[PDB]
Amino acid sequence: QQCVKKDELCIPYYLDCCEPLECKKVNWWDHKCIG
Repeated sequence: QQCVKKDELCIPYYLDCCEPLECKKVNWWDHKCIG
C-alpha cells in the first residue's frame, strides 16, 4: 500500500494523510499536509 504524511500532498477524496498529520489545500493548483 501507500501512505502520505508530513510535507506530503493533501488528498481529501478518500484518504486523509496519516496522523497526527492532516490534509488541506495550499492552493487550487496545489495540495499539502499540515502537522
